[PDB]
Amino acid sequence: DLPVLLTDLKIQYTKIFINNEWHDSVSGKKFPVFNPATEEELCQVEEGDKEDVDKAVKAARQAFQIGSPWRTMDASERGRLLYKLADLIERDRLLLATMESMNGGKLYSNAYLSDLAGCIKTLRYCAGWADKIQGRTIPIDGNFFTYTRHEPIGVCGQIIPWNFPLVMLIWKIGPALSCGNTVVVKPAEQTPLTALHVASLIKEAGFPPGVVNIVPGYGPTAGAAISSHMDIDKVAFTGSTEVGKLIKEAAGKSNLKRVTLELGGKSPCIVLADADLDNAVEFAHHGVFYHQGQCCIAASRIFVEESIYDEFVRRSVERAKKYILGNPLTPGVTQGPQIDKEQYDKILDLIESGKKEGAKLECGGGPWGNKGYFVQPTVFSNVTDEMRIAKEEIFGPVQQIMKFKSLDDVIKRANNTFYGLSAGVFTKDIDKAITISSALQAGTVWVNCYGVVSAQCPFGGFKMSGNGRELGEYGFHEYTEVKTVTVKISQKNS
Amino acid sequence: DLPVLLTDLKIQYTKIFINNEWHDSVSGKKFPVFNPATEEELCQVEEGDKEDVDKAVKAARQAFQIGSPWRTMDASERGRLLYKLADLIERDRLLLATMESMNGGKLYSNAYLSDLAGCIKTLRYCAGWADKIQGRTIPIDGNFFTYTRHEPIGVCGQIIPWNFPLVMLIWKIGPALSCGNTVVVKPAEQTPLTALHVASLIKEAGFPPGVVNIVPGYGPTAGAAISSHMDIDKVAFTGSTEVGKLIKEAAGKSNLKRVTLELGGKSPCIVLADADLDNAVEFAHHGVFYHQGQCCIAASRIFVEESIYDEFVRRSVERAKKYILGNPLTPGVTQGPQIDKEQYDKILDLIESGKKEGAKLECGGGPWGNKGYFVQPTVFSNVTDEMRIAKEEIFGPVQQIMKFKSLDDVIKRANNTFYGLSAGVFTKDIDKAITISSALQAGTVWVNCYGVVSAQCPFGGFKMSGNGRELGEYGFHEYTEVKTVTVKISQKNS
Amino acid sequence: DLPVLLTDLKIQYTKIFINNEWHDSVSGKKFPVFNPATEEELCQVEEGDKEDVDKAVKAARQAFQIGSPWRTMDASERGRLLYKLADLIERDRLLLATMESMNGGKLYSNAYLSDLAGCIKTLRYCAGWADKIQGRTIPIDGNFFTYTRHEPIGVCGQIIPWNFPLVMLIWKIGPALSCGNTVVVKPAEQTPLTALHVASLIKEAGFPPGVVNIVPGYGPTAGAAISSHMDIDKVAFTGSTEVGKLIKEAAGKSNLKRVTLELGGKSPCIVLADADLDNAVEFAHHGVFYHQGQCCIAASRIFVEESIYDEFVRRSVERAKKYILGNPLTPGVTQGPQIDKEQYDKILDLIESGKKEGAKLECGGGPWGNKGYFVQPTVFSNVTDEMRIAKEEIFGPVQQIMKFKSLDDVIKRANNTFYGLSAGVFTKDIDKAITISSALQAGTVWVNCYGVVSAQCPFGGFKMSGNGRELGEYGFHEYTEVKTVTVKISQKNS
Amino acid sequence: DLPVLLTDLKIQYTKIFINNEWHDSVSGKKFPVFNPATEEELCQVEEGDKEDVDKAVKAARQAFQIGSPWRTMDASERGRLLYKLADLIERDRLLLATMESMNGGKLYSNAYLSDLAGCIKTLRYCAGWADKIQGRTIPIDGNFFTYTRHEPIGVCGQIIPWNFPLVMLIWKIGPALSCGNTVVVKPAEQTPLTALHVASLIKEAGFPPGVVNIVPGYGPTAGAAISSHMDIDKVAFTGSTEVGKLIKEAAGKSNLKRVTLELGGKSPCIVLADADLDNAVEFAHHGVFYHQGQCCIAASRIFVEESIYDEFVRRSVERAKKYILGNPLTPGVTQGPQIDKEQYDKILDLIESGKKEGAKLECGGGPWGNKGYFVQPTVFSNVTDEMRIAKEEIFGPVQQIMKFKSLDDVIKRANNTFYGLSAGVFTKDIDKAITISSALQAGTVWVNCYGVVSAQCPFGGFKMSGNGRELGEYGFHEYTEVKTVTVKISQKNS
Ligand SMILES: CC(C)CCn1c(CN2CCN(C(=O)c3ccco3)CC2)nc2c1c(=O)n(C)c(=O)n2C
Ligand SMILES: CC(C)CCn1c(CN2CCN(C(=O)c3ccco3)CC2)nc2c1c(=O)n(C)c(=O)n2C
Ligand SMILES: [Cl-]
Ligand SMILES: [Cl-]
Ligand SMILES: [Cl-]
Ligand SMILES: [Cl-]
Ligand SMILES: [Yb+3]
Ligand SMILES: [Yb+3]
Ligand SMILES: [Yb+3]
Ligand SMILES: [Yb+3]
Repeated sequence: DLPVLLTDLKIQYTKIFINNEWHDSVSGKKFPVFNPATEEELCQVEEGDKEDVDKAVKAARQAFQIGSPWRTMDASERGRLLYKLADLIERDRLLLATMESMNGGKLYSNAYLSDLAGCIKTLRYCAGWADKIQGRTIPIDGNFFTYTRHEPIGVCGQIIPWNFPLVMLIWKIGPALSCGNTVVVKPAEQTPLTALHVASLIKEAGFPPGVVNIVPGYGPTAGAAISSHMDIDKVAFTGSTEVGKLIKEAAGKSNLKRVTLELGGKSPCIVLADADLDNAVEFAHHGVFYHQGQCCIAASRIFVEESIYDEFVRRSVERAKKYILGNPLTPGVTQGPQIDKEQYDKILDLIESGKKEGAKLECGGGPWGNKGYFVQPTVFSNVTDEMRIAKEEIFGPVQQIMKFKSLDDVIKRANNTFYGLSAGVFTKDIDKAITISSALQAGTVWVNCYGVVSAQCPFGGFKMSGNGRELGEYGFHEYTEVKTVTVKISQKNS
Repeated sequence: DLPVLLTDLKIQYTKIFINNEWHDSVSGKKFPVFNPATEEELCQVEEGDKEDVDKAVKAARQAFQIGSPWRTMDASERGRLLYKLADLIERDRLLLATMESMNGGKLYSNAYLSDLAGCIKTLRYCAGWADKIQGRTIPIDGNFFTYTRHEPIGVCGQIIPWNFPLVMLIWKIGPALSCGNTVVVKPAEQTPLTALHVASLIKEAGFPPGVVNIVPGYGPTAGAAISSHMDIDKVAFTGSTEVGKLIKEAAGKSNLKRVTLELGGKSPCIVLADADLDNAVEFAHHGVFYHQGQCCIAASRIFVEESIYDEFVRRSVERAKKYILGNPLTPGVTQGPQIDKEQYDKILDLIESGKKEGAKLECGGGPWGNKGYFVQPTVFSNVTDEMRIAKEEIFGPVQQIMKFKSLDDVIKRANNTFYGLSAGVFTKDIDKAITISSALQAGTVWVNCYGVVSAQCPFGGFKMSGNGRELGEYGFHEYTEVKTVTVKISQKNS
Repeated sequence: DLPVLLTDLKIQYTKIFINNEWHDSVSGKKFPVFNPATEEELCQVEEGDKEDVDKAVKAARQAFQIGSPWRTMDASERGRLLYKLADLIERDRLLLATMESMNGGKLYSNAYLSDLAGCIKTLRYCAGWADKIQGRTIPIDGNFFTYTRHEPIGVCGQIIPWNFPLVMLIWKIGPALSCGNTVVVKPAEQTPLTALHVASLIKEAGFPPGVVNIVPGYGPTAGAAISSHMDIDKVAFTGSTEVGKLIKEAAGKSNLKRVTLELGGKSPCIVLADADLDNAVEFAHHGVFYHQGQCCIAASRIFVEESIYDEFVRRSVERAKKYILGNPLTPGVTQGPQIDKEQYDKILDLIESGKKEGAKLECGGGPWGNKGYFVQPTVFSNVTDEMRIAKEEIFGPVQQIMKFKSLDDVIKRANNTFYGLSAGVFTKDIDKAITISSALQAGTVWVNCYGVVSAQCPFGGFKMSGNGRELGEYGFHEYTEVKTVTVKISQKNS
Repeated sequence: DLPVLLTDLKIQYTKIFINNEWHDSVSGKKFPVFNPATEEELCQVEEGDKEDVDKAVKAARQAFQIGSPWRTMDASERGRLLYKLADLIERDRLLLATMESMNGGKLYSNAYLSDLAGCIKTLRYCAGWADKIQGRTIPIDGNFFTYTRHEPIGVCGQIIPWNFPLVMLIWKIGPALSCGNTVVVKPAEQTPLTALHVASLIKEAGFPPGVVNIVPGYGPTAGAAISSHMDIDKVAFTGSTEVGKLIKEAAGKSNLKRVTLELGGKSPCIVLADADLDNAVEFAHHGVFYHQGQCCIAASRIFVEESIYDEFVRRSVERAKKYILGNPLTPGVTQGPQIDKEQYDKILDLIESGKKEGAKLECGGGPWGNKGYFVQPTVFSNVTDEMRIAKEEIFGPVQQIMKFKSLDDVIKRANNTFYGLSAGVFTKDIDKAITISSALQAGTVWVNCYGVVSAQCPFGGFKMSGNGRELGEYGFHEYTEVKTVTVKISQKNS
């Protein structure tokens, strides 16, 4: 069931959110927000800069002080606030999904049925952890009582990408708040709108002021201010590996703040000859084409065993030729635009390298339409490992299909990348499923599926695809700081 | 009981250790190793550089390959090798403690009774974790079987300080090996000798070649090579906050390798009027003067409530006037030298600032002897928060004593530092013990004691005193990399 | 704020609840339910027997079958159903608290502000665990992949006491359902009504049929049927140690079903001379008099150091003389009736032993009123360890106060009982707080408080006060069954 | 490599072991110990009774008192003692394996290579847990500091079976001692000798007196004394389900002591048509015939899909016809005797039911030899579910092979038993491996293997095959007792 909003969307929240109030930029400057399907301006939003980040950090620091409402409230009450926030997002599901679709160029069916469902489910999952974050009592040598506190770290700077604005906002704030941190959030310059609406709901849910602060603005200004700030305890960032490197450097040069990064991928799939072929084709297809290819985990290198390679390519091409391009709000449309010009240019440049370096173009290969940042869904076969399209994250609707004969060799090829976010293995062989998944240098490995992500599972990269994990039990670790307390006693007993 | 070595120590192991063999430097260069008590040369050791680090990383990468002996052996067998290594260190306890004392300027009683005991106990603790590192099975949404593997990360670069060469070597290699990593270790240029002897014992214990590689050499050459290497997965470093910042930057600029840091401190103690005064004096004393003040956790700011301040200072000064300076090998000697000239100069410069900025010198305040890097044990009272001796890590035998009247204010003062490694609270009040320890921004808080460190407890800094934790259950986390494996199934059941 | 119900309570749900429908007893028999404040009949309820338990177990077995809705639904959806049930209980808070007060003789303020709040909070806590119950992946010796599943056990028989009917219903069903079990619940014969209303809400919330089945009836018939049933996997029981012994025997003689028991106490407090005296008096007072003394954790032996004993007794007696006895529904009334005649008789018999064995009666000592099972709040001083009132659980408003001079001796006296549910320690001494609490043989030890119970903490007895723990992370263990799965693989890697 | 003892075994330790000394029985009575291969008397051992169990419990209670050496020593030192004990068992490996083989009728190769290796490995595993048993710090509602202690339970009665005397002794004492309990051990009347030798090694290793006490004697006397004792906190028992029921009853009737049970099985294997047939035959074969069938996990019902059934039976019969019966000490002998006359009679009676109820005898079916309790290895095909040999644990070298066509039906048949210890699934289908193993009601499920048991994995039964788990992380839970300590504080902070 796909219900829709019955009135035109009106944009209300366009200002900086600090201490549960709306602020103009210190500059007085604003910046435009565009719709990528029409190239039209949707509205202007206050442009946050270093001066505004400083106000937000001061607010978050004050909300984190010992004795404050956020520090002293029961853990179970932090959980309650998060479950309330999920209920409010559920209440505003139609408007949020519309806004997400309109600002982000995201298919409305996916926005409503997947992104919003995921936001709500993830918030509810995180809410359940709040009063279940525990330290330890430890049988130390000598006559001492030793325990640990898993405290919140403090003020967390969180830089959110444009590809999944609402989902990634919640993946960041859910665990951070559950653990008792305060946050300064910088949504993507392309997509600040849904975050600002969520801020209105944070205020409505009853979070104490300064617990969540949202500063829309640009990467090289507001993002750099966050990453270099002397009083931000931790920075979380999702986006390009290139910017990830700058964040990690700036944290080092400033105040040695903790850093977690979810970055690019060039994720491989390995399709063995014994695989359920149709299942592999469909998952690998969705794996690379989901959200116009604008996913870190895009299955952007598909290695298929020689004997089923031709059949795999044929079936893949026929699936890729079935899309309907257009405005992501219109029912039945199955491919929206890319987010902006830079991304659009990068994709087209990479598609040209595939042609020029001698990959076989099966379909697509150019732009589409008179308006919007649309790229035809593109398939390349006979791709080799040295090609630009085999090495660089495209972040567009561009599928690479390669052949292999040797399993030893294809695992090396799969692993022969600085990336390491995810991988897929398609086989009916139990031993191969376990041994291949163990040998792949990737944070998540799917077996006979692809792109299955849930709140209960930790998610993150090996190698240059990231540092740390988000979600699951393990993800909550990087939002706590462990303190050991050791007390002298006259005599200990087991 | 303090037994001693019956024959003069002969130095045997002076070369680079790669793939369980001894190598000359690619350069052919060597560097001198000095005794800090005599200023005499002990021997020459092969100088490792980028070229030699590259050989060690290649060896560690090869030992980490899927299907290798170190990857395929039972976890319990990794544990067995570590327990064997502890037995061998126990066997060579007299020679190791002598070597440590002679190279490191460390009191032999402490070297033998504390450092060596700690090495052996920590190795045994780590050995027990090897087959107890477990992932999870997770009740993910949808029809899937999801589990996690807590894999080793891979090749870990480990840069060891000069203050506790053997203890810190084991704090690094114990957990890394227990978890199944391979290591490239760079001992301090001042103190490579005990590490090279341990390398001989790693070979004897039966570790596969390339699992542990030890490259003596300099920070700006070998250390920088490690931190900037494109095929090192993780770097662990203990030392100055200043160098810590360079490590974190270089990791960012190179390959986004994981980084854990244990850095400086300016650790405070808070002594309430109701404290057991003698107990507080003794622990705070040892807290700052241990190993000639060359401890990250030095209790280098002691805040004492006004009404007991004078009595605290008097009792502290009388304890500090009881040392016997000399060669750390001679029985009854209770203070050895500082490690080298740079450290010696820094300490003397800081002692001069205390005098010039108007702190009250109670005892000490200058050098001692005609040879060696000896500093008189020094006490300053009436220290204020703006003084250099109150802000900068001295890393020398220099005690600062300050007064307070307000508990609110003194916690702010205690926390008013970029450091955050440890703290001490001395009180008989249950509520104060719990509330003060919660409010202090420090990784370890001791109550009615100080400097109590054990293998069972996680250890590390808040703020610029470090990133991550070592030892305990929690410390083992930063030597694993979590992989999620998600398998499509027809139907799941709880 | 104490809001109240605006219309007279009408009783609606009086039948057996199996497969989400209302059933008459197979017998056609019914039994009366009384109000203990008036001795008046409130209604008749269907009397369940072995024949009816058999129907409920068949329903629970069927709902637990592989492939069923309850087995196949997402863990997060079990959580959702539990959070929905808490919302519904919150919606019906006024009627449930009134019903609880009227049927259970429980003060309405406590029923509304404590019991109902606790039900809702505990359900919400349990809901959060549902998708966080995880097994392990284990580095077994040899070439195998080994993981564990923490499965639900299956059909759980749950026998609920009359003292906290709603709270204990939720303490039982919350964790059992969160873990994925199905349940057959036998509320106390005295207090079936609130459970049957909750059953109506389980149906409304959308739980699949047969997941929760509620069979009102008698202990020796329905309770014995549960404990002896050949197809019930686990029995949970809270009540007398005497009946606890019969349950454990019957489980042994039948099908070796798992057993957890929360039984009686004779919980001691130790009040040191340095204690905050007023704080100790108030907590020890509420500790023994809460809900007319009808709490397993009643602080029924208070040991006070000689020098403050007289002052403690005086202050205790003055607090005990301030109650207003009456109908628990009338505002300002501060003591309701005992639950029934058997309990009333037992209490009066025990009070008579105190007088006859030579305890000093400070106040109370007899019945009150012309209707209802009221006992005057009673205090005895100079109680000695051999007295019946010092050995037997009274389960009434009867406080015992004893003196001690030796701490060694008083810990022995405190521990010298077959019971072991809880204990209290009142002192300002950190060392004493830690060492005494370690030495006491009791499941929960309170320091400078008493009777503090929360969903986040495991709760249960040492010795004959119980087997197992409820609530907290640890309590969820006894509602799972661990299955190890070990898979042969060609080669394992760490 | 199978080394052997170079001198005849002399029996030395034949007395009751209490407080690290050797005691005669209070009665002065002794009982004979026989060799099952020759039926000859090996020696006489002191017969312990209730009077002797009382002495052992008093010793264990005293060793468990607060302030005792076992309670106050560092957890790491409990670990050290256990690793020392493993080294001593390793030192005495030849004599222990010989003694085990001679007393227990166990093949010497297995005794030496499996049983002794398993004892040593399990002890070492347990030693590693000692200082890694941790409680929690918990974010309770309200202004409180709450932590838990995972204390030892206290005096644990441990009743050891005759089939794996040394392995099961260590499976019991390893975890119990690691957790800090004291034990009263009752080895099997048939096989007390290896336990008494281990007791000599417990004394030599330096365990404090009263920590381990060993009382040889009979089940209905010494075993019943243990199970009914008013001051034993916990009883662990491995043996028949029948006696398991008596233990659980007696615990209920006496002092509600905690009970863990590992009991019989009638463990099924399911062999799908797509299985590696030879691998399935070999594992199922060893699965049922290991140690003369005297294993709780015996694969005593093998269900094979119709199309491969005949081939499975043929290959099974040819493997079963290859044994060499004789004295378990002679090299090349591959089947020893059954333990005693009762077991021998039960096996022969059951083999007769198979013949008489119409199972097809493929080989064996009678006794062997002029001395010893030898049974010919026996195979029955065309077994049906109602046959005695399909329902009753034989505990002898008797293999049952059944056919199936329907997977739904065979899972029901597999589960249609009151037992539930283990199961095996043989298939090449990933989905079937996961779904079948989830659906089987068994504590351990092997996939493409059988009988793989390791220290790292929890082990125990569903249903009437047991209560609780041994070994792994999870097994350590049933040797601790959780105490919650909740401390009033002025203000809590996260
Ligand atoms: C990691 C991101 C980039 C994943 C974006 N994405 C999604 C939709 N997601 C967003 C919402 N998210 C949740 O928060 C959640 C919590 C509980 C259940 O879901 C689930 C994943 N579906 C996908 C993909 C995808 O990136 N690829 C490649 C695919 O193939 N499919 C099918
Ligand atoms: C953190 C380092 C710099 C601590 C160096 N240090 C030591 C001796 N240590 C080295 C060996 N170490 C262990 O590995 C261990 C494992 C199990 C038991 O001990 C224990 C701590 N004792 C100290 C101090 C110290 O730095 N300060 C300030 C003190 O006051 N005391 C008493
Ligand atoms: Cl911890
Ligand atoms: Cl995990
Ligand atoms: Cl487990
Ligand atoms: Cl716990
Ligand atoms: Yb254009
Ligand atoms: Yb000099
Ligand atoms: Yb009456
Ligand atoms: Yb015979």
